[PDB]
Parts: sequence; structure tokens; C-alpha cells
Amino acid sequence: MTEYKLVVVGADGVGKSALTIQLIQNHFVDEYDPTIEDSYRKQVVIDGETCLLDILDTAGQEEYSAMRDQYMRTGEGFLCVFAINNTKSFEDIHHYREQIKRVKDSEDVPMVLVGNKCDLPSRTVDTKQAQDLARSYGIPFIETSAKTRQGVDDAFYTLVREIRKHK
Ligand SMILES: Nc1nc2c(ncn2[C@@H]2O[C@H](COP(=O)(O)OP(=O)(O)CP(=O)(O)O)[C@@H](O)[C@H]2O)c(=O)[nH]1
Ligand SMILES: [Mg+2]
Repeated sequence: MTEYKLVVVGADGVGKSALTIQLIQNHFVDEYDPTIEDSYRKQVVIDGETCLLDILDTAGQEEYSAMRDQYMRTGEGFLCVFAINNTKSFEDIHHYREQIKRVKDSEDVPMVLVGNKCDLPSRTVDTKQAQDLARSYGIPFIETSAKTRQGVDDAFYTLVREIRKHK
């Protein structure tokens, strides 16, 4: 059975854990419990292929920035999450992508840009600006909501397809 090592990254508060818990448990976490590092191994069917998703839910707190090198070396694809109502989280995406490229020593790393919290009306990052950033990276861009489940399945499955298509 093929395994896909997925890593969810992004600034503190963007909804990394809420996206992961919505994907696996089908419910929305309203609480904010900062993550250190959690892992989930889930069997799923994607495009008729039974596979194992090994998902790492990482810390956004800049205090745990030393743990990044290890998960960037082992991770096969990265879900780079920003929140559409947090401009700092959108600007921080560049730092996550640069560090991934440096650790992998490659500009072609499976990655998906995710604009989370699309259910909120307090938007500060234009969809067009995020689309333009993802185009400049050569990667897919998907808007998601861990509350409504909009784009959640699409974001994770698109990342698996990027790992499967880089292969
Ligand atoms: N409205 C809305 N709120 C969300 C969404 N995703 C997460 N949140 C909220 O944002 C807060 C932080 O979510 P959380 O999943 O812990 O974010 P995180 O990126 O994992 C935080 P850390 O980096 O410290 O692990 C929570 O209150 C959660 O309910 C979303 O899509 N929509
Ligand atoms: Mg978290």
C-alpha cells in the first residue's frame, strides 16, 4: 500500500489543526489549542487507489522553528496554510516555501497553497493576490474552511496528486 507523507505548515492560528481534524473527524474545533506536533495515519481511496496518508500537523508558534528541518526532510508534500483574514500568515508562506526548497535542495517540491477561514467575512488577502502568488510558485491554490468543510477534501487530495504526479 502506497504511503503519502503530508505535512501541514503555516503561521500560528491559521487553522492547521482545524483543517486536519475536519478532514479526519468531520467536525469543527472552535477551541484554539496550540500544537507542538501531532501525527495521523489514515487509509483513504483517492482516484480509485487505496493509500495511506501519514499526516503531520505542525507547530505554527515560531518557538518550535527548530523542529522544522526534520519534518521538511521526511515530508513528501506540504500543505502551506495561511488564513484569508491574517496578512502576516500570507507573507509567512514565503518563509515556509524557502525553507522547504533549501532542505529538499529543489524548487519542484509537491506543495499546495491553502487560504483557510474562507467562511469569514473579514478578509484581508484578496483571492486574486493569493492566486498570483501560487502561480509564481507553480503550485495549486485552494480556498478552504475548516468550519464548513469547503475545499478541505480538495486541498488534501490535490496534494496527494502532486506527490503522485511529481513521482
Ligand atoms: N471561522 C473559522 N475559524 C477557524 C477555521 N480554522 C480554524 N479556525 C479557528 O482558528 C483558531 C485556531 O485554529 P487552529 O486549528 O488551532 O490553528 P493552528 O494553525 O493549528 C494553531 P497552532 O499553529 O498553534 O497549532 C481556532 O479558534 C479555530 O476554531 C476556519 O476555517 N474558519
Ligand atoms: Mg495546531
